[PDB]
Amino acid sequence: EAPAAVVTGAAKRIGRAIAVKLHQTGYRVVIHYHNSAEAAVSLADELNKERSNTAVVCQADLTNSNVLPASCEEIINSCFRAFGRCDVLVNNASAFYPTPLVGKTVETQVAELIGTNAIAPFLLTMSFAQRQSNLSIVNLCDAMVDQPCMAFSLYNMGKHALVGLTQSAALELAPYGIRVNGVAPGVSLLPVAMGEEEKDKWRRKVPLGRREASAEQIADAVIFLVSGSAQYITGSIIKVDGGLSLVHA
Amino acid sequence: EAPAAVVTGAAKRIGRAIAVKLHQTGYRVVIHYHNSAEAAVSLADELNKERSNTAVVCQADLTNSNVLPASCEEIINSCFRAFGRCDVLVNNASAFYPTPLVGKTVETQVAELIGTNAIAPFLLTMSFAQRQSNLSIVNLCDAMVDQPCMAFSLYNMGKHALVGLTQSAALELAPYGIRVNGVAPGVSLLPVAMGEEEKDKWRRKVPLGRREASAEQIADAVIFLVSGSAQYITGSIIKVDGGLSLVHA
Amino acid sequence: EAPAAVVTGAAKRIGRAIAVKLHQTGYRVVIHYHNSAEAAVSLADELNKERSNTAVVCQADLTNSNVLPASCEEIINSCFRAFGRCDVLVNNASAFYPTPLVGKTVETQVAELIGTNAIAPFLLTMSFAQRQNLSIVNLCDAMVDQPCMAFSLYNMGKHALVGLTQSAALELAPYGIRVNGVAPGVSLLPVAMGEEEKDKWRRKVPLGRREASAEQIADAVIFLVSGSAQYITGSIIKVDGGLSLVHA
Amino acid sequence: EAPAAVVTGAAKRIGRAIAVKLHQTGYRVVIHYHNSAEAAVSLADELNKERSNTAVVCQADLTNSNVLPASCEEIINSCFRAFGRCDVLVNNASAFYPTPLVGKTVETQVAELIGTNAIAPFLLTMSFAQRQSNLSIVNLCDAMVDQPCMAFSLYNMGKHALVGLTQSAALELAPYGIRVNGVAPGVSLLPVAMGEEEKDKWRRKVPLGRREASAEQIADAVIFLVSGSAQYITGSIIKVDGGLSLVHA
Ligand SMILES: NC(=O)c1ccc[n+]([C@@H]2O[C@H](COP(=O)([O-])OP(=O)(O)OC[C@H]3O[C@@H](n4cnc5c(N)ncnc54)[C@H](OP(=O)(O)O)[C@@H]3O)[C@@H](O)[C@H]2O)c1
Ligand SMILES: NC(=O)c1ccc[n+]([C@@H]2O[C@H](COP(=O)([O-])OP(=O)(O)OC[C@H]3O[C@@H](n4cnc5c(N)ncnc54)[C@H](OP(=O)(O)O)[C@@H]3O)[C@@H](O)[C@H]2O)c1
Ligand SMILES: NC(=O)c1ccc[n+]([C@@H]2O[C@H](COP(=O)([O-])OP(=O)(O)OC[C@H]3O[C@@H](n4cnc5c(N)ncnc54)[C@H](OP(=O)(O)O)[C@@H]3O)[C@@H](O)[C@H]2O)c1
Ligand SMILES: NC(=O)c1ccc[n+]([C@@H]2O[C@H](COP(=O)([O-])OP(=O)(O)OC[C@H]3O[C@@H](n4cnc5c(N)ncnc54)[C@H](OP(=O)(O)O)[C@@H]3O)[C@@H](O)[C@H]2O)c1
Ligand SMILES: Nc1nc2[nH]cnc2c(=S)[nH]1
Ligand SMILES: Nc1nc2[nH]cnc2c(=S)[nH]1
Ligand SMILES: Nc1nc2[nH]cnc2c(=S)[nH]1
Ligand SMILES: Nc1nc2[nH]cnc2c(=S)[nH]1
Repeated sequence: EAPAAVVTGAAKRIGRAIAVKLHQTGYRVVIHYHNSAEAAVSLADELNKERSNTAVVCQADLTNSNVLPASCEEIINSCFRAFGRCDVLVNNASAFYPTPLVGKTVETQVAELIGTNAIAPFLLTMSFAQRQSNLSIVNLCDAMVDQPCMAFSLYNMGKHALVGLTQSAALELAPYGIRVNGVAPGVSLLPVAMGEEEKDKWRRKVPLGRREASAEQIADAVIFLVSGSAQYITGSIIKVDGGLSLVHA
Repeated sequence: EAPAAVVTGAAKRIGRAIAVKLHQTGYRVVIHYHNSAEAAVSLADELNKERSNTAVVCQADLTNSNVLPASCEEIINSCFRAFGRCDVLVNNASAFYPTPLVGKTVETQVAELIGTNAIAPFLLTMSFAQRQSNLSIVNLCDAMVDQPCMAFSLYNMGKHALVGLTQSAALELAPYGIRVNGVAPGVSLLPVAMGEEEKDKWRRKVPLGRREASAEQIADAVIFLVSGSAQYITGSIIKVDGGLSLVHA
Repeated sequence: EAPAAVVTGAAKRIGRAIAVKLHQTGYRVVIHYHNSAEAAVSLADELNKERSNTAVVCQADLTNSNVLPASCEEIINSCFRAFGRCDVLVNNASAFYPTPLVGKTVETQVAELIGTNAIAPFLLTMSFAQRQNLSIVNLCDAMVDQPCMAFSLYNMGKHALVGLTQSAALELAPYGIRVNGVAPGVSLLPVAMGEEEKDKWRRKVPLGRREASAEQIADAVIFLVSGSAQYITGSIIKVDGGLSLVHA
Repeated sequence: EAPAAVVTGAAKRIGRAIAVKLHQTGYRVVIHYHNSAEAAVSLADELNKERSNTAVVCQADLTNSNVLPASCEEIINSCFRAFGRCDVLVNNASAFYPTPLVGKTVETQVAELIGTNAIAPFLLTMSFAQRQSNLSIVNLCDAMVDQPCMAFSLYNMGKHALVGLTQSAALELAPYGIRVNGVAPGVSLLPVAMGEEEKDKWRRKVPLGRREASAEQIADAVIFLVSGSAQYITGSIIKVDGGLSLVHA
């Protein structure tokens, strides 16, 4: 029997690259998505034509609410229903937009930015562990958490909380043989709404090649951490940033 | 006129010591409380005996909810109402209890531990900044954030988010002349519920005198950070832990 | 042709496992040693039996001195003479013993602990870069911010090594040279240590209540030098079973 | 009886401001210097004019060598000889210049940069402890230690080692009642050699005021750490950087 993975926000960009690479390594995959239904089903279709019955999709909003615990439970339940086991969880889904200290209500901004980036990872980790060999969780963090973008306080709060979860969950789930680690991109795939001039500005900041990480490069680090080559690694966060975090103002 | 400070959770323990020390330094103070009305008024009475009309109380639940933004705005407004200005915000209020990965609903535990420790500070910070000299904010963090207590994941996530708020707000509010810093206790006043045996276990681990920090030692670092002696300091977190965070397992 | 790696302190324990795994991946290797000549040679012979003319040894003291820069240049040069290239440097060699604040002279303790852990790595890095998937991997310590009592000079050396990893990552990135670290917590315990003392350390590790094998540390080194790590520089990977997360 | 302090590299700039402020607070001071003999003697004279017999000078090269331990022992001995006690050590002296990886020999550069910034502090700390109230040591570190200047590898190594010393010594000397802490400037007094246009380049990076720290602002943080307001603080490093270390590339 092949092992099974849940990947959150897996329809496009980095989450798709992680899902694809896990599938190429021999995992069966749950492609979680929120709004990108067409891209999700398209991806599932490509993977299933490579190996029959190895990919399913699963829709869920990961905004904080009183029903979020049930949604996260159902995500993990979908992996067990499709494949009979759940070996790996990748917490990739993330809301990302500014929240100036000095449109959506603030309560909605808190719910989305802290829900997607921190509370849903926590609830999915709870559900994953309570349902349970090489078991692991990988959280997508941010290499620039201590050198944050101006006006992104709530996003930064969420990613710092995710670092805390990674460490707290590593410590508490170690007795159960569940490893918990992080992968911290610097600049990888730039925002679609970003103009080429702004993208180039960011690219020229990166010491190693003056270019962003490919989605495959991020996925490589995730694959290492779930592999038997990382069997003693837990509570670690691997920066995949081309040196960006090392560059002063 | 005298500057004014808001201290959250100021009725007892560390928040009380901070309020008293700010008052002794010449601040007028807003003593915020949730459940400890008797104790908040007792402190206010003691401070007003020393200087008439220099201490007022303010009630608010700081749990995350649809009304938390309004409650945070009214805490800040109460300082302006009473004293005509607000120079210092101290984010001290904090829920603290375990939340095992493997009684209150989990959605309530999220609301209290992430609301009090992180979301309320963010909303109080926004309100403080919007309503604006030596302006500063001090957040009460935790020196043991990277070596967390077993089964305290939501608490640890909240304190990590508070570190992120401290840094993000320091950056964004620097152009307004508002400094943002933290004080990180290790073991100070032990939980009232804790047994005397476990209390002594924790005391014995501390390199500097095998004892906990008094509330007044924590308050001393807060006084420094809001003073004219700290006018170039922002985004910094001062550990006050007697070396505890340096001690290996 | 095949790439080439220099591994310092490679005769035994962790450095030996790193050299073996690099060789198994297809690297030719320079096995550096200080005092362990018989172990270094027996490793070289074992590897050459697998593939002819793929392993050589190189003796050098890495203690700080006036001759240290020349010694470090000769180690790098030995890789070029043997194999015509040098793609990977692993800074593994390390002196480790207490230096309380309150029969070696203190100047000798300084020379050995700061030399091996920090100054030699810097000099080897300089020589490596000046001679040019190129990368350097430094062996750090996961417990650098929760140090053993009375190991001030050792801890200083290891912190300096973190600094070198970051500074060199930044400076050599334009030449395509990546610089990273692997940080063990408790791996192979000292040879003389009694099992009852070994057990006090093993019991502290959340993931399996055991120390890392040398092979597990080598696994992280192999990842960092591979094509799967080609955007990774200035990063330090903890391989510690969660030990650094455990409070007093 | 007045306590006594040793300040290394105290003839000029930040070390001088530290010596003056300690003196103003009531300390007798040893003014260590290397080349700046006229400035050291000028400072001792000003301080002695204010309170007789409260300042002496001590010349010493702090480059690494087989005689450095003797030199460090002598600096501490000079304090006991003049004042009969030594309560405070401030490790401020520092070489600072680039050492690119790709007319001083590299041997000399290692000696100077690692000697002054790290080995001399270690040996001074040893002598101080062995010759032994509010005893404490303050190391001058660097807020940019993780975002270093290009081509400053040896300097950066020295400062990283000083962080390690601060933490190791705090742990080991706690049982003797000796506290060990750090103060980490960002941009303070800029290099004398640096041109006006570069200086302006750095000033414009600082979020809080777009200016460098005064020497007196750095000294204020040292004063706090040696005071009775910091009796439970050990192994802590206070950044005094106006937010500089928070700014991304
Ligand atoms: N891209 C970078 O340069 C970079 C840099 C640093 C860190 N990271 C981290 O790496 C990860 C992947 O980055 P990325 O750029 O690929 O991410 P992204 O495109 O910005 O977002 C990934 C997915 O998150 C899902 N999502 C957003 N809001 C949601 C909600 N309320 N409920 C459920 N799902 C929601 C979306 O799914 P749908 O499309 O189906 O709606 C989206 O496709 C993230 O965790 C990110 O923070 C990325
Ligand atoms: N004590 C330590 O050893 C230690 C260690 C590390 C960090 N810290 C940090 O230092 C700060 C003070 O510590 P402490 O021990 O004095 O705190 P505490 O006694 O645990 O809590 C202080 C106050 O927080 C308020 N609070 C709790 N839940 C609230 C809610 N839902 N809404 C509004 N207010 C609420 C309470 O006010 P009412 O009583 O009025 O209800 C309480 O008295 C905290 O931020 C803590 O995390 C303390
Ligand atoms: N073992 C652990 O639990 C652990 C934990 C944290 C970090 N680390 C790090 O991981 C690396 C490997 O650890 P390890 O336990 O395998 O190391 P080790 O056995 O203590 O030493 C490795 C080798 O260092 C060489 N060495 C010592 N002094 C030298 C000198 N003056 N000049 C040149 N070489 C010298 C020795 O070579 P010869 O035998 O040829 O004399 C020795 O075999 C080290 O960097 C260490 O600090 C290990
Ligand atoms: N200035 C900044 O923006 C900044 C930023 C970050 C950190 N810092 C740190 O804060 C501290 C003070 O900074 P600063 O700019 O005032 O320092 P500095 O002027 O560059 O150096 C201070 C003194 O160090 C002494 N020194 C240099 N080489 C020596 C040697 N071989 N032996 C003995 N003493 C030697 C010199 O004494 P003599 O003149 O008597 O020869 C010099 O006056 C330093 O540790 C520095 O690294 C400063
Ligand atoms: N979710 C998300 N997070 C980020 N952090 C830095 N860039 C991003 C993008 S484009 N998306
Ligand atoms: N609010 C709060 N936070 C803490 N962190 C460590 N101990 C505590 C206590 S007793 N209260
Ligand atoms: N060289 C060396 N370094 C270490 N760090 C922790 N343990 C060790 C050992 S046994 N050797
Ligand atoms: N010693 C010394 N150290 C520094 N770090 C940043 N600037 C300096 C200067 S000007 N001198």
